Amino acid sequence: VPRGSHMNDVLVDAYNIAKDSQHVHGVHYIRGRNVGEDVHLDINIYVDADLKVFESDLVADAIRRKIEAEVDHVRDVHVGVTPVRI
Amino acid sequence: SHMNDVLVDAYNIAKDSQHVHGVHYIRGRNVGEDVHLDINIYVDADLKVFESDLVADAIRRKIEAEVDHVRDVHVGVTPVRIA
Ligand SMILES: [Zn+2]
Ligand SMILES: [Zn+2]
Ligand SMILES: [Zn+2]
Repeated sequence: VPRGSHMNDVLVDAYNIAKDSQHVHGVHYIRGRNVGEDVHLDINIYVDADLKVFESDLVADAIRRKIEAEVDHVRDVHVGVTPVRI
Repeated sequence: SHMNDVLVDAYNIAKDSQHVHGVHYIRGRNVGEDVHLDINIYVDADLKVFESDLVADAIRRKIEAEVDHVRDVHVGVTPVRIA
């Protein structure tokens, strides 16, 4: 039965990294699953529908790298992308 | 306030409720300026369904009552079994 000692830390720090990043029009959803004393994180961000895929790959990747690097007790991070029409 | 406020307050309500052995997961979807909240709690596998309904329901009522900017709070349950 997973110890979620850090759910609150992780969710808040991740959300703040994501919401404020380049070309993110908002966070669609965020999910935290407890795994050991660490957290499995799924985040979905809104981006412009007209953005080209290579740049949305970079946008999502930069957020994954940054969360992984900056937020403790995160065993893994998936960053999905939902197109919005602006 | 939206996501961060709501997620933390809900998690703390849920995690500390009496027949909850831990929080399995928590999900927040942004809907307007409010949050759609899905939260799954670990309970004992041998708890009878009517009581786990009450446990989950009390958490839903409490979050809804105490935590602002929350649309639909769904509280699921995953059985844990020591033995
Ligand atoms: Zn995932
Ligand atoms: Zn739901
Ligand atoms: Zn509202």
